[PDB]
Amino acid sequence: APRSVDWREKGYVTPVKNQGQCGSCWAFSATGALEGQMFRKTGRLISLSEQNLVDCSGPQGNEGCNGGLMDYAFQYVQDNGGLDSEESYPYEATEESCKYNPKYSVANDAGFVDIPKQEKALMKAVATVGPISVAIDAGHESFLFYKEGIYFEPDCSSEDMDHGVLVVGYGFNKYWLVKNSWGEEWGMGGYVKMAKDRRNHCGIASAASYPTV
Ligand SMILES: *C(=N)CNC(=O)[C@H](Cc1cccc(-c2nnc(C=N)o2)c1)NC(=O)c1cc(C(C)(C)C)nn1C
Repeated sequence: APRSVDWREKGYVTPVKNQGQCGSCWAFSATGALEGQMFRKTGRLISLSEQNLVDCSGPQGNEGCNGGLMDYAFQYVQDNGGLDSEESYPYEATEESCKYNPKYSVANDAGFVDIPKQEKALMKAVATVGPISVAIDAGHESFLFYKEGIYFEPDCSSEDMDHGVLVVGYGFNKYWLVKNSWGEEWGMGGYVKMAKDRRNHCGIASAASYPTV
């Protein structure tokens, strides 16, 4: 693992998206992690369908706009044998019936991995595998109103994490490079430098995973 990683400079990452008012952060988180692992194996970056996850991942456990888990999404992809592109299956910030069509699938996986709960373990996964799906405690107006700098909230938890995002790299005092799903208008062009190697700040390590590809 090096001193800094930016997986964006290497093709693994698509633009920042906006979840609307739907509470789907787990679909975005999970399509981003699948995005860069699909890039890894195939060398083509393709936008994936967050709506497909929202309408269809119920059987695995996700409650659409009421909530979900990244882990359950990858597990949908596995069980169902695919995900659709965003071309074919566009995002409507709304829960509806499943309109999956294999004739338009472009990603798949054989399950997921749960990274041990350590920041040293998180660093190394990011360093070797790609961007990783994580879950942090956004539950503060501080995070909501973040514009720029090394985000560090004095009263942030390490145990409960309410919001699933994407670690696309890290840098250097030191920071995790985090892609959110609240549009490019939020924070730093949609990204937020989260504090790194500080008693598991905002639980970023606590629940990191990625799709087996
Ligand atoms: C986003 N706008 C709304 N947030 C959620 O839906 C969160 C995201 C989240 C938080 C904490 C962990 C995870 C996650 N994903 N994989 C893993 C474990 N390796 O952890 C995702 N969702 C929840 O808080 C949530 C959803 C549920 C279900 C669907 C099981 C009821 N339970 N929780 C706690």
